[PDB]
Amino acid sequence: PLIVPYNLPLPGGVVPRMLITILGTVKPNANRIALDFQRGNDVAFHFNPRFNENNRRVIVCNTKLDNNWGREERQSVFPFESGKPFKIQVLVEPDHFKVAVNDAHLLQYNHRVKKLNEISKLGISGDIDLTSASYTMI
Amino acid sequence: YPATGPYGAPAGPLIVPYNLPLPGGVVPRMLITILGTVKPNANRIALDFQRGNDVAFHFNPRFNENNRRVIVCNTKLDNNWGREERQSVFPFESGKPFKIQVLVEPDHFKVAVNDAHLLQYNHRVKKLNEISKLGISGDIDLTSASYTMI
Amino acid sequence: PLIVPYNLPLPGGVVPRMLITILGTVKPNANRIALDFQRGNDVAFHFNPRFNENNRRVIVCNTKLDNNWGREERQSVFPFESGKPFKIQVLVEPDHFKVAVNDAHLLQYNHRVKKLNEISKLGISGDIDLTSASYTMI
Amino acid sequence: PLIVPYNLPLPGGVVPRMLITILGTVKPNANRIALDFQRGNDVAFHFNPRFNENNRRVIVCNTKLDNNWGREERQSVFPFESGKPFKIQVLVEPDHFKVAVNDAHLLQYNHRVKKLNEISKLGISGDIDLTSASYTMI
Ligand SMILES: OC[C@H]1O[C@@H](O[C@H]2[C@H](O)[C@@H](O)[C@H](O)O[C@@H]2CO)[C@H](O)[C@@H](O)[C@H]1O
Ligand SMILES: OC[C@H]1O[C@@H](O[C@H]2[C@H](O)[C@@H](O)[C@H](O)O[C@@H]2CO)[C@H](O)[C@@H](O)[C@H]1O
Ligand SMILES: OC[C@H]1O[C@@H](O[C@H]2[C@H](O)[C@@H](O)[C@H](O)O[C@@H]2CO)[C@H](O)[C@@H](O)[C@H]1O
Ligand SMILES: OC[C@H]1O[C@@H](O[C@H]2[C@H](O)[C@@H](O)[C@H](O)O[C@@H]2CO)[C@H](O)[C@@H](O)[C@H]1O
Repeated sequence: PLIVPYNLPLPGGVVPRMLITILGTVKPNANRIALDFQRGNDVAFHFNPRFNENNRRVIVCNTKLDNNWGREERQSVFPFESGKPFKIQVLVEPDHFKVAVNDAHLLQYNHRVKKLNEISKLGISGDIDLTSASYTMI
Repeated sequence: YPATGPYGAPAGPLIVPYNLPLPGGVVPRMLITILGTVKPNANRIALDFQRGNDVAFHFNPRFNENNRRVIVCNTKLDNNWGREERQSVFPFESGKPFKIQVLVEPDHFKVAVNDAHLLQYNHRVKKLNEISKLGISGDIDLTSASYTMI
Repeated sequence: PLIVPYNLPLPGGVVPRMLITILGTVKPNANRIALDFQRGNDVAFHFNPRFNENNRRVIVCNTKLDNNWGREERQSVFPFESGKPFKIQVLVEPDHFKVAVNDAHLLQYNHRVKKLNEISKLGISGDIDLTSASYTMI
Repeated sequence: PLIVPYNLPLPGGVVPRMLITILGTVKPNANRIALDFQRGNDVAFHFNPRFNENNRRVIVCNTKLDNNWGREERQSVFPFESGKPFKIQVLVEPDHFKVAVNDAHLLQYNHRVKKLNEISKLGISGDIDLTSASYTMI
């Protein structure tokens, strides 16, 4: 399959109506998953499901500017399950990313990095086996 | 030691940690003067210029960060510290008087220590008028703390 | 009166069966409150109700060793209301602190700083007017 | 060549007298390089040269425990150049990791993670073209 950590090129950027689809299986005893949309020295959009933060599951979203993480956005909705298949979809709008897991709307993160066109890679890491990493331009 | 009376809210003594009120906030050509003595065995000193829930300008002499002396400047937007600015020139010395001056300019804060210029810090918080207070903490005995326009 | 931020001295430390009681009033439009149990250059126990993190109220607890915050322990129970009087009680046990607000038990925080006898100072700050800070030894 | 980010498996963990060698070339217009010795959910040893942090080059070393970085150790000795090859070496000792660049000793980093045998993985990342990554005992 695809090896983790995995890089999905997005040369010529993210653009509105774009749909990133990530399919795979969560490992057993999973601790974490991360999607990292990168722009140059920054991480425009960090989607980080955490399977155990003091015995809560939480999704944390944020932006890294060079070495500094910004304001954390925390969500408790968490459809992943150890040892189970998943589908993560990221829809790009003008003002925000929208994220769905297992065909159901989960969250939105407003853009902090504005130059969408410069977002050139998606890092996919953590305790997953990856089956596919692809995107749709509608 | 708290001074009550008819001239305003109860006032804290000149003992660390201390808030120096800045009514009107800050404006260019403002000059803050701070006099005191560094305690023996100082670990740290800090100046914290505050606006609402942010620290617009944090000036933080550290006397041992892994056996180096370093001044760290930064900004805190409510719970988040941003890009650190580190400098190595460190005039302070344990058990020694000092004078810190902060001149406000439109582009930046200039900081001078013992009559000689030390560093510049560009404004990340732009609404200078909103900067309400100045925190002064750490391992210093404090002697005076005041502002005047120039 | 008591001026905020206030230092309550605990010379000779914190000791099992000790119960700290802080009375006061939350200011209008409060943003934050903080209790900081200090030890030399460390904060052995920071208890930090925040009135707005991304439109949630959360109590954040942690320990600061010199310049580093450790693992956050987050709790969403939050009895404080803007403009209303409060009571914070902190009971010291051999293995943890217990915290209760307005007579309702809130949480436990396990000691990370083990030398309880060196915890000299309790800092009380944020958007409050303070009426009394005292403790009982039982 | 090999593709960044990359995990060098360290089967049977690290153990004194292990010598890890990494060859590559710094990219033009570098910003960062990172070595991440991993144990479960932690980074035992992060070695992070930075080509421009407020117009200063610096190497930051640290340990990550779940989501928390501890105390930073900053060194200003920096032997890397944009476009230039390099040979990074890491010698494991009982008390610390010793690091050499282009066969000249650079720094030490005391162990914070003590169970060396659980350090299962070394992560290589940043603005480089990784040629090889291998180890051997000495
Ligand atoms: O300590 C290794 C770690 O540092 C993080 O950046 C730090 C930075 O060095 C410090 O100056 C700043 O104030 O705090 C940052 C957040 O911990 C990097 O983000 C991380 O990638 C590591 O390199
Ligand atoms: O953990 C106590 C500590 O939190 C700091 O803010 C954190 C914040 O909770 C976290 O979500 C963010 O990503 O990291 C921040 C920097 O550590 C507060 O700034 C500090 O005052 C304490 O309250
Ligand atoms: O940036 C000023 C701010 O620094 C915090 O400490 C930093 C420290 O300088 C850095 O090396 C480490 O990697 O991250 C720490 C936590 O953000 C202090 O805790 C805080 O008091 C301020 O001084
Ligand atoms: O926010 C994304 C960023 O979080 C870092 O972890 C935070 C942690 O969530 C917070 O509770 C604590 O106070 O500060 C940590 C350091 O910023 C992760 O380490 C990083 O990997 C990202 O996931």
